[PDB]
Amino acid sequence: HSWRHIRAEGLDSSYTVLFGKAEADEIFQELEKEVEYFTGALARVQVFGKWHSVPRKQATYGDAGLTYTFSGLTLSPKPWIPVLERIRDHVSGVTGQTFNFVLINRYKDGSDHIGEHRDDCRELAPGSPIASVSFGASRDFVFRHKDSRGKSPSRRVAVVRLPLAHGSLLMMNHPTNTHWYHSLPVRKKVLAPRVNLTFRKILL
DNA sequence: CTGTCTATTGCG
DNA sequence: TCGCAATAAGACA
Repeated sequence: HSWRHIRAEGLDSSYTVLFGKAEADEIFQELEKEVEYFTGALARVQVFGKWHSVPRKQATYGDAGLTYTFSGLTLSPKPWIPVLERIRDHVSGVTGQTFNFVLINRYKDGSDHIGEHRDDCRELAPGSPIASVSFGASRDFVFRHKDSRGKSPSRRVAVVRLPLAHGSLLMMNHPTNTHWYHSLPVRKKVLAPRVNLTFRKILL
């Protein structure tokens, strides 16, 4: 519980390394063995009026009844499995927060990526934190303020950039997700896979 | 009626 | 290799 605090205007997150190399390797191995990713029609989204396969693999796990929707795609959560419960329980232990849902994004290499968005779901519990736990290759994670994007922005607030390491936890606390977009940009020189888990408190 | 704010490619 | 600008339109609300 030594945390790096990430502060900017309307930005309140914190970052720590939860697990040492050997433990994070074991957890990564088990994630690779056990996680089942969506394919085909459940891996296409619509943005700007055009449909695309997502440039990564995704999976959702959580309590019965929950659903998760973004960009024209609805995902239903698979029942919890031991490796995800273990990570969930550790994260809750260390933060005092609870979660009933996890979105998993796997980036096979640096060309897999995710575009800019806020985690402002309707189904998301108002004011609840999001716990982002990473395994595998380090990848750069980028926060941009809502008012600073476009050719002429309302304001020019500085972008915030963090490398997210193997075994790390990034807590995204209110009001981070009302004011800041985030993304995981392409990093061509990264050749190895990364699995990210974002634990959330969803409304049934 | 008003009026929307979102994955890839094409530059530089 | 990288980050930014440009990118439908109609079914909502």
